[PDB]
Amino acid sequence: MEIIGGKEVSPHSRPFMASIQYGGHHVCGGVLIDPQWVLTAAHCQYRFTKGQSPTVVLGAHSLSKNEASKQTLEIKKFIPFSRVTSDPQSNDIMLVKLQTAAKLNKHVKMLHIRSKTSLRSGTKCKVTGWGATDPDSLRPSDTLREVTVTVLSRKLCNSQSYYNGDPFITKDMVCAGDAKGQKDSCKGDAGGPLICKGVFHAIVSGGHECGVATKPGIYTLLTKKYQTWIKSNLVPPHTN
Repeated sequence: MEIIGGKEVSPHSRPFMASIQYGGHHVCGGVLIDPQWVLTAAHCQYRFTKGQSPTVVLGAHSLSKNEASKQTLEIKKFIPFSRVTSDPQSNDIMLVKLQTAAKLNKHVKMLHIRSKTSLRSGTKCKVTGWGATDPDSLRPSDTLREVTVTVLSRKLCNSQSYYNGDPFITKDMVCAGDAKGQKDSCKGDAGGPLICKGVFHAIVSGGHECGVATKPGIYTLLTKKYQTWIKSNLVPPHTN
């Protein structure tokens, strides 16, 4: 009856997944949405380093083991929703610009951004990424896993019982967790996607404690606000 957690997915069943890495170490999730662009949380950009070669890993299942599918590209420029510095609070959404477009095979595909589709609370969604299962684990998950979640209601998520206004869940964010209203995925899950009913809806917002009742996960919703932003960077490109 009790006991419940995530499960490791079928190797390379999420061809769009990407690992953001500093010095070869995974720090966040991301979603390839165009040959030379990754979408991830902005929290995921370590600012206290001019070094630590930032790299993106695609077509991977195991963060450790070698793989005929893996592709390591280099970040050309981080495009965060904030300008230079600004307020490193809300708007936890970022665009990673790669040095070269990535080879597209069956283990490495793109995921499309949501459009007209909306997201009602109560929906069963799935989070994908490399987040550890031990609240104390100092290392992320080796294999790529997946957890099921339920979109909580803002009214209930903004209650005194939950975040109670701090952070306040605006119209662009969304909550999700188990019946205990808590977050499953732990270390290294930030940046991953929130796919519901087969539609890429949001981005896992980083910087939140895992395993605490009434403290669900926050997600950045791909609202018109960010579609616009996305479209401008990716369109127009640099062809001409």
